[PDB]
Amino acid sequence: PHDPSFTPTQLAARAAYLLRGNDLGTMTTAAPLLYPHMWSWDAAFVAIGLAPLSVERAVVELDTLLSAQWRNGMIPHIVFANGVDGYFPGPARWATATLADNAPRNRLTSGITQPPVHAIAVQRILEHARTRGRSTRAVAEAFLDRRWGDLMRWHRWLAECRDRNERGRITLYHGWESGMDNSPRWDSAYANVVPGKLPEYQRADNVIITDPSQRPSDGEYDRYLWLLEEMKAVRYDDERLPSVMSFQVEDVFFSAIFSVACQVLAEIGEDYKRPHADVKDLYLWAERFRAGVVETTDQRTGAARDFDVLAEKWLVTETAAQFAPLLCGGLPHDRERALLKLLEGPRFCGHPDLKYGLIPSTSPVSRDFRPREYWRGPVWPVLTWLFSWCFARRGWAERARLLRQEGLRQASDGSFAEYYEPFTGEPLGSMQFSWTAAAVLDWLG
Amino acid sequence: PHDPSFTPTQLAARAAYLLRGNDLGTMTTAAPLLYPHMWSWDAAFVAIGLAPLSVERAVVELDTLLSAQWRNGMIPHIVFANGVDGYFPGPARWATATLADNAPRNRLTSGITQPPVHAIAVQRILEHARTRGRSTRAVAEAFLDRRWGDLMRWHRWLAECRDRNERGRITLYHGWESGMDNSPRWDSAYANVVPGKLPEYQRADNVIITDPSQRPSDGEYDRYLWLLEEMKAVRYDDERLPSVMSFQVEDVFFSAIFSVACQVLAEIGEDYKRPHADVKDLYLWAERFRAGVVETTDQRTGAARDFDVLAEKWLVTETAAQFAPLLCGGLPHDRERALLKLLEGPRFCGHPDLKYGLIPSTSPVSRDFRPREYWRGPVWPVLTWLFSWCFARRGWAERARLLRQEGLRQASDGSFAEYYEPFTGEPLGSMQFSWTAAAVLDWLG
Amino acid sequence: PHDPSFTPTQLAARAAYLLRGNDLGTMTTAAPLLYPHMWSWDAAFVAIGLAPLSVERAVVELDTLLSAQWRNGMIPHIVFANGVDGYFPGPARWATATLADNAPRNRLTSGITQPPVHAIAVQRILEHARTRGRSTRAVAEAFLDRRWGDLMRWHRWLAECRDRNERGRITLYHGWESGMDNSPRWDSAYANVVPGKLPEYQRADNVIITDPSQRPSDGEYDRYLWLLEEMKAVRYDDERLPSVMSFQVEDVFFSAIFSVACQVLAEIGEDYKRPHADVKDLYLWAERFRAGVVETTDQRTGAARDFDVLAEKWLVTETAAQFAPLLCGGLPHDRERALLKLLEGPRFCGHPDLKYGLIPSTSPVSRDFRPREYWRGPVWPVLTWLFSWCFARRGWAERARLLRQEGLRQASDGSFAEYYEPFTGEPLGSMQFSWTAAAVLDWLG
Amino acid sequence: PHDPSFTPTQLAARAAYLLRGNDLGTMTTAAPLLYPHMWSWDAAFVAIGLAPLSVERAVVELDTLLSAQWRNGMIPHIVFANGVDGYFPGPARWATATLADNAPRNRLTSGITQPPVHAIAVQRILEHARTRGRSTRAVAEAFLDRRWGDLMRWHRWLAECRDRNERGRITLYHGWESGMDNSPRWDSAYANVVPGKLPEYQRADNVIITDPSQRPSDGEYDRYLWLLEEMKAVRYDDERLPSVMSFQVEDVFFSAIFSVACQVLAEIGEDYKRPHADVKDLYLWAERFRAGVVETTDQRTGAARDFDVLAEKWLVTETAAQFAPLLCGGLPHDRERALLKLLEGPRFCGHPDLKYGLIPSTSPVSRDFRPREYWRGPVWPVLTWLFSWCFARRGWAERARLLRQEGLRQASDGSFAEYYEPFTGEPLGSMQFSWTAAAVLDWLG
Repeated sequence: PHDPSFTPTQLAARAAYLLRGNDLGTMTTAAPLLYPHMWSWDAAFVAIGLAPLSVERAVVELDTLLSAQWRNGMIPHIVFANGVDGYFPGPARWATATLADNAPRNRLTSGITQPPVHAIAVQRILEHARTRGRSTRAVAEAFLDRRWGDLMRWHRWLAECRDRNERGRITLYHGWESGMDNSPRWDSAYANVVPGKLPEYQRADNVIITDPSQRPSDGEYDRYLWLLEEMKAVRYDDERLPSVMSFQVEDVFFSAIFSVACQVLAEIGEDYKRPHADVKDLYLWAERFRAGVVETTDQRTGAARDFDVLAEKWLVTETAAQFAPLLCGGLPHDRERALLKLLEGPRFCGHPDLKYGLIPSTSPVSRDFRPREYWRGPVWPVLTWLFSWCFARRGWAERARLLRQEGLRQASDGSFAEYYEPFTGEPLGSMQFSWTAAAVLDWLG
Repeated sequence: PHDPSFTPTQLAARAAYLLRGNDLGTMTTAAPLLYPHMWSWDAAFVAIGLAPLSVERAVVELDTLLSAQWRNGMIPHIVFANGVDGYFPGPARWATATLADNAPRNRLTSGITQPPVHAIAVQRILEHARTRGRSTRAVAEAFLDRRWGDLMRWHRWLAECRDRNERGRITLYHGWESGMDNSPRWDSAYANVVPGKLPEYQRADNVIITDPSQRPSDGEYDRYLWLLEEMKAVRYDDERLPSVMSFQVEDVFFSAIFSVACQVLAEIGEDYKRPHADVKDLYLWAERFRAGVVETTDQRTGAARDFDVLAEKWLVTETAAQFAPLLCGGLPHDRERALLKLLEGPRFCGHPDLKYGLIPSTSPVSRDFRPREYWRGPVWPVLTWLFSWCFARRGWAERARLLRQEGLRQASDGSFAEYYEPFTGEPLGSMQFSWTAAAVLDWLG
Repeated sequence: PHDPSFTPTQLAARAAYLLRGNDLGTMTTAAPLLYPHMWSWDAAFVAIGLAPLSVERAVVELDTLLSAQWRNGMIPHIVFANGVDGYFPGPARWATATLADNAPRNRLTSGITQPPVHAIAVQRILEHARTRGRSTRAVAEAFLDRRWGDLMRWHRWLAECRDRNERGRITLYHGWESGMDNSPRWDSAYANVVPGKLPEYQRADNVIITDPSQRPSDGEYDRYLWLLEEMKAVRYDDERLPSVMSFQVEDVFFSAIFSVACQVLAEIGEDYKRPHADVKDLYLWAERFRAGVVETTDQRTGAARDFDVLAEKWLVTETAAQFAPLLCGGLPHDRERALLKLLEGPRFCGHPDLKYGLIPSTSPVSRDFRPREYWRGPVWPVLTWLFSWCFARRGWAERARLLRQEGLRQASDGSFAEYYEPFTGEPLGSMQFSWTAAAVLDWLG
Repeated sequence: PHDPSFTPTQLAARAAYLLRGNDLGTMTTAAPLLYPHMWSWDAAFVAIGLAPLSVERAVVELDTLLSAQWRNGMIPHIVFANGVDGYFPGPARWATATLADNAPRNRLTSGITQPPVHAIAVQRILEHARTRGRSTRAVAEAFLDRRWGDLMRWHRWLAECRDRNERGRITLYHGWESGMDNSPRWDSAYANVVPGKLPEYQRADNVIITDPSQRPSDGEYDRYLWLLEEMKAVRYDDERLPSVMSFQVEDVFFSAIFSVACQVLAEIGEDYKRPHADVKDLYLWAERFRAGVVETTDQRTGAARDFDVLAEKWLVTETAAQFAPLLCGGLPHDRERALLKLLEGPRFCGHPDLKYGLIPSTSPVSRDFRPREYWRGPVWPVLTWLFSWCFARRGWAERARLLRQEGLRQASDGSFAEYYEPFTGEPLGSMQFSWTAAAVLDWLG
């Protein structure tokens, strides 16, 4: 053609057609072949993408995910669909069914967690539900009665078992838990992970995604799998992990999300007359983690830093996670204006060569930047959506609209890619990525 | 709410979400519970609804339908999905696998046909394909190489076995073959069908659709099932049906569709360098049936009449089938202007009480009109789409746009109903009707 | 016939067509016949309306208004179009040309003021300009250079001459300064306005709007025109009005708008490197007037109260001005929930008879309510846009969107009415109202 | 920066803003500076542009034009705005006021004609009026009553005084009458135009458009202005022009437009019960001019040829005027397929360097092609709209839609240019061109 792009109605139709095609029945895979199981924070966004189409089916997505919740509250980052292959590491390597005392009985799950965006999904379902009338409000509200206690247990587990010293920051024991697997953020902590006798394995992800420049390297995967052996050797016991894991970092992006989530959950809890003590705790957590995020920021730029617990040192990198405090609030006026100038300037959204005015995962002027390699440079619709929605919540209506408009424009070819090359716009990663389709549907409300 | 309607992007998304949810794998049911199998002219419209979403999946819908084609060319009106129940009459009553010499080996089908809209689906797939670039044009074009000969056999069977005297009109042996089961069109022919020893049966359609005023009556169903016994007793042999069937009528609406279809197939055949003899025959048929439709029309109003072969009399009724000549062309200038005035006036689209300016299936001032009862009055999106698309083909751009706009407005509540009450807009029939969702997607291109 | 509403592009086109049709060259009349001159806060919304069409002409609109600013900083509420009559009271009745020491010389203006929404217009122009490229950005930055000093003198005149005791609320000397001429808010205050020898006059407004139920009474105009005589007798001198004016009320809605306008101007001042002393003054007024608004609020509902300076009494009425604190923030979390609940509940937006989910000027359950009568009941697009824009600034993205979407639906008949009957939707006041067209252009984008 | 294009509602608003900005009161200038008067076929498109905005003002536009009609029926191609200069040749140079027996008295006009697109404007007004209700319908029906006799005298003057031998083609006495002033179509004819003692002059057009590559040469203007002297020497007398004019060509594009215009007027005449004798005349001219167009056509491609009356020779050029028969129909099926194939192929719309799938005025492979130079290459929104509307009338719904969609994409930069560089998209000619704005308003609806 002369134009290979789609109209907004065509695009919304194709996006809904992808989400239904990735539906197994009660769960939606993050991707048809690359990720043929339910991932934790993908399921939350799939629920957002489904809320315009069927509030009852979006409630089901979350229902299915909470039924995989561990006995201590942890929401695992993968719920394995029964009998599916083609993804490594599968439940055999995790062995949580055998080893994890808190693992659920009805499901096969991984042994690590992922950021708590689930409250954001609940509010979007609620907002759609209130525009659809009496029968549909009842479905969302019944969900709240079924799962409020389980949402609380999820937030309580993060606040108490992953913030053991009440520092207002979430501790991670695997890079995978950040959702940003190979981010330059973790390079200096992964450098101190020394794999021992690691059992033989073959990769699956790079049989599907065959370009080596779009996925993590083989050395990187050996370390991801070694941390798994460490957790296994201790039967996934929370009390014992701090003493054995050779990867312990406080994730500032994860912490900022949790702050926002607690605040969102707190407001839902007020709107629907939930136990006062739960609401007060949620507000408590929301402020502790807001303050924890702010304690990491550079005094001049506002840029948030992660923290290496084993090294006892701030990790200074130039990735989009520096902008964590923009999501949760709490910076002094002057510092937040400096942080926004960093975001809008030539190190990020204002880099002269970007095809779209979107946020690259790593700054193109960082020595660590790689235009194609997963989290080392590419632009992700997941970050566009999250930043856009959080900005609207801060009251930055025009900034949020600009992100939403550039995201829709990048997505308008219908690739629904996992991520995009920052300079050429080339769709990279998995195509048919549920999460990208869900961003599009939410942006086209 | 204050407004229970959807935006165009929301509506297109919901429509695509319905079509994918009604997908069994290779076939799409006409409706989730009411019609849990593939119907012949529904599959053609589903292919149109799918062409914006996936040209390859729309090709598959047609591929699946032609694989059910009989050995003489007849496309049957139902392809039964294997192991499905909840629809009567199912393959056990038809018994075509046992009795029909021309029945296909790989499928269970009914023993009657349905209007040949399939060429229209092929052109829409082609038009979408040419806007999507080189790989997707190849998929549509390979379809044409696979199935051109089977499309020809389909049109050839209608022209030769259902127009045995070359009168330019299609003969039907069941009301179901018209697609308008209980239309007042057939009342005076059904009155001369006298059921004999008809084996016991229970209805399914009215266990699903429980309001008696939306479906045909019990007396009506006994006659539909009796004609089935007549066809069975003669093993569905084309040569023997004229001598035994107690229902034989020439369908003018069906004939007009066939004329249009031949013309559309002829033009495709020219564009893609198909055998010259096939194209010349298609143009031949297109003009024979155009002329056959025109031979039925009232000299003053242009209204087309059906013909009772057994009675040897014109059937004069006031339903939307009178407007058949508007679809295929061929009327003298003055007669077509009179036919359009009938369509736009108070007997149809201009009736003062219509909620939308759409075409009711039966004129609200006919003695036969029933606002709720299937084809005896309700407004159907299927007719809106067909009339709208045929009008655009005649060059009546503004008329086609007005139909398309009123149809989109009626559909904007998201019911995707089979048909709508003409006065209140109440959604009737099956909800989640594939065909209504496909009209919406095509209208929102 | 079936649906007298316009598509979004038809509506946007008709809105722009209206705004250009009300342009006299360098000023835009607020309405073709009823208000055939430039009104102050109307002109700010016209500028907002023009920013998507022409940044240059939107700057011109503000430049024209600021060229009429008084020498002490006041922006007068009417700038009269040269040689234009048909509005009363016209320049001859105000006599500011001959009496007022501070009046401008190139221009004929009124002698009172109106809410400082101008900072919001400037912000929207700048946001539009930033999306349009370098030439267009230069135009808006040059406007800032030309007018920043004038915008300051405007805010400083309000902060020092209308808040003479640093109470953080703006004192009005005329109901007209509030923009809600006949609101129930002022009835207690007006009843203590006893006119003496008031020079004869004939109204012009009810010659154009002849329905008496849509305009203020003859008795009300007598008090409006008498307040002019009191200011005239003292030559519009600021120092003397507190001694002679029979009408002195602190306006909490005006005050909240000023709080927001100061914060908006202060942030503009920071992004474009205006003098630090000005930015500091602007932040200090933002906070004082936020606090001054909150100090009026009802301890159970959070509803803001106006104050009668002469009687030293709080004015307790049931109008849209109660929601002032939602615009500028500042309420404790719990009272703000209560206030939103009053907004959304059965006394305002959730009232069961309302055609649209919009804010009535006066509550429909108030003894003071009148569905047709100006600010005593009707729904104003004016209020919708302001609340929608301010809610988005608060971070209430979904609330802002529901207001915007109901506004567009009420406007979709293309009447562009000054105000609308809350129960029936009937358009009231002047048609072709510039402000309504501007709101639509801004919402549609 | 990243994307200088406008959304559909922003674009529709800017188009309406432009059209109102070019309104002088009762006439709309074709462009602000370049064409500061009313041009005949421009004014018909402006009327089309205004019908969605105000049926009343669109009627006024046509009424103003028809008030300048000559006494023999000719509609002159320029109606001069009183006291306006800056265009040459102005009223003083034409001298129709003093020389022309048939010129109007209330008005100053040119002395030549232009294509009869007026019937199409009338049709679009009527279609808009029918959707707007009774008051608006009355306005358009009253226009018909007022002007039907004038529209007839217009078509009759063309049919009898410009087709003096009933050949079914319109004779032009000036290239300007064709609306394609410097098209290669006329170069052979112009080379036999030898000017004598031609009174001195200074061009105005290239003072506004100073780039010489976008306008006709000084040599061409000398021939244009000399043809004026030849008509002046004979006082614009129709009977005498055939004897004295050095330029006499039958214009096949003009003729096809007339064929369509007659058919459109004849159908208007039937729907509104105009005199049967007029309707009959209109149908008879529709057919004669259809046949006269077809008689010129190339036997292999179907391409229409203009005819040089003086030299008795067919003019064979490679311009968009070759596709005249597609507008009015009439070609045998096989030659029309060939003609569409030439339109869609590599010499016109399918040329590989074209930025948009639009029709260049001259084929890019022609020796005559010039990408910047007026009608010698550039793409005209004028042509797009006319072909798109006529294709839809032919029943070519998808072809019409692809033209419309490429037109909108080229217009989406908001330049509203007179014509566009075919390879780069650069806007050329006058910006703010009324006709371009009108096309956009009509396409967007």
